[PDB]
Amino acid sequence: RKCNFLCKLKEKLRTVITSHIDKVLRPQG
Repeated sequence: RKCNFLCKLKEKLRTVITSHIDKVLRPQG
């Protein structure tokens, strides 16, 4: 929660803040 998907919601691959929730498979990658 902060902005939107691919940011701090439905993540992608990064670290913690942008790797927070994710679809479920891979927040940090």
